[PDB]
Amino acid sequence: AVISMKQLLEAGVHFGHQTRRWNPKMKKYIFTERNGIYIIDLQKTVKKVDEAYNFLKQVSEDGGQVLFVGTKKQAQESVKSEAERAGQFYINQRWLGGLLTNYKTISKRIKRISEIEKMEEDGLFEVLPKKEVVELKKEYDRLIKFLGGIRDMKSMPQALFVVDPRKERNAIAEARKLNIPIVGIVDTNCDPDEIDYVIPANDDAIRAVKLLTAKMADAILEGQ
RNA sequence: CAUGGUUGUCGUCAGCUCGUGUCGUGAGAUGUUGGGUUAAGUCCCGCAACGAGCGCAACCCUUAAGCUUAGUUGCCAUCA
Repeated sequence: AVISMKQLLEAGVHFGHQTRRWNPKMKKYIFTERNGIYIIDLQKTVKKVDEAYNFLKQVSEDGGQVLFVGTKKQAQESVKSEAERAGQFYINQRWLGGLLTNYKTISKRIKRISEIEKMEEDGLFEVLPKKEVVELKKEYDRLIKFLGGIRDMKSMPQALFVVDPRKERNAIAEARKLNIPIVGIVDTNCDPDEIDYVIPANDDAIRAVKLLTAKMADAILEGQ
């Protein structure tokens, strides 16, 4: 559950953002400033972390899944790797506006993937007009790009893991509309009230994203 | 100038809309905007939009060249 402090300042977790870009609601979680950068208090960080850790093992033991998001490029592979580690579902590309609120139309497109995998094996990708061969292939690749990691999600996820709340604000709006708890990693200049389980950690360092989402992946691993 | 049916017209112009979702107290908006491109909301990239339908293509006829079948009532090369 707890992460050693040195594992954080080695991962750049203490790093925040410039004083220029600062949300004054982070003043509770900020510990002084270095080189004009608001250094996050690692103690507070760890504390908050080991509390979304117990909530997440609760979700995995109940049977719920966590929708990993983090379309940000620095979080892209970190989200993908640790979600499949836990058998959860991840988002790595453009968050489809209304994939949770408008699941009615998204459900057909999600099942379109498994449907598109079907015509290949039932033989109508073998008999096809020349342009339709690539046309239906193009429809596949678009869908794999977005609904690649959530193709097995059937209903609304019982939990959602946001890497950067400010970046993927479109996902948080859907979650709050359907009462979906969010575990989020806030660096600075982010709203700590738009999410419920707050991780005060750096959001740009490549290893910092990996280290915290792995512990959150460890949370599910100790629940299933 | 009660109408069915049929027709011109803008104009073969490329637009016209819908479902679910989202924003807006509301009329309304989005998608149908932006970066390019096309004869074409034609197509791509992105984007609170995700998908559709009537539209535009294509599909259908004729034409332009070729190959099989066919030899009359078509044709006339090898020959009289």
